[PDB]
Amino acid sequence: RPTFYRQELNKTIWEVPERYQNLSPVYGSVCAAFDTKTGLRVAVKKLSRPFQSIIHAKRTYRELRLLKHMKHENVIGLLDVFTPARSLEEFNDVYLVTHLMGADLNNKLTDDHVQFLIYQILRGLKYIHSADIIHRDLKPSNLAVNEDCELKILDATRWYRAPEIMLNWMHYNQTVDIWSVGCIMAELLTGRTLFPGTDHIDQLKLILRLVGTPGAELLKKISSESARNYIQSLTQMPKMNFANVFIGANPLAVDLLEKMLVLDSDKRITAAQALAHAYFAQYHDPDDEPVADPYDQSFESRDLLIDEWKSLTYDEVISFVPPPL
Ligand SMILES: Cc1nn(-c2cccc(Cl)c2)c2c1NS(=O)(=O)c1ccccc1-2
Repeated sequence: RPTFYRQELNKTIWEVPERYQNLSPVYGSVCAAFDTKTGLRVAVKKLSRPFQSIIHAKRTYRELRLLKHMKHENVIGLLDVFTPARSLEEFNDVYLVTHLMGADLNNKLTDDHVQFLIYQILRGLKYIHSADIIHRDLKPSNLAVNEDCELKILDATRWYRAPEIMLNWMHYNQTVDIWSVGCIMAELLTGRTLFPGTDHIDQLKLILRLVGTPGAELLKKISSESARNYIQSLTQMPKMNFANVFIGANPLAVDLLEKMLVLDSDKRITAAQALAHAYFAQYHDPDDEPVADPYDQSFESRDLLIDEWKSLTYDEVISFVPPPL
């Protein structure tokens, strides 16, 4: 339907429609560009070798499904998806289009700013979690921020992982993301990484030091004996007073962190509960914190061939409906 034009860039090729102009660089690579149909600055990502293997093909499929489903102000939204190919037979390259944002949280703020940024992260997690989706990798690099201070969640790394991910607990839940948020918030109030471990052992040592080693009430819920010994085989440590670690920060912020950085995931506060915490007194509006439509994750359990994952992805591309301007 539209007209495409080839181009070299990032030591890579791009055949995009002609409505996207002025490509400029910025897993797969992202480019800045100008979208003529709406006159917004957009970001265009080209997946690298989307169907090189079964795991890749499934991930490409998973990423398109997730992006096609996200419709919320604090979560990355798909503006367009396209491929140059004319036929499923010819289909080997995938590009995704989103609102360009500029900086990351990666790039010391005031308590008012922190509130607004964490608030928006929780509003987006509430949404994402209502669909049974766990992000798993929230970090400053994955939080895009515009000049207006508006934020969207997008898709070391160990520094923000919940301890039940570090130990490969097979049955972790949604509140792994709340832990990440907890480390992020801390990093914004102190300008310092909360847990800058050097490896999966150092990392945990640092966590336990702040949160204290587990109580017998938590130890009784750990199914792995390796895990258990490894843990029980460590020098007991107590919970520190968060009011003395986060010295002079808002005592409401501190309260919120105590509730996010709990070791036991079963007692960690949720996104929806945190949004009603006092720390967000001035942003919190339960009439404007929506939840998502249900998300069919049934494919996560299937074992298909590359040619099958590739064709389901093609279908998803073809059946894309842009949002309204
Ligand atoms: C990590 C990242 N940055 N990143 C990105 C990089 C710079 C600006 C913006 Cl808005 C996003 C993206 C990504 N991945 S993504 O699935 O959220 C995505 C889809 C489409 C276009 C870019 C991204």
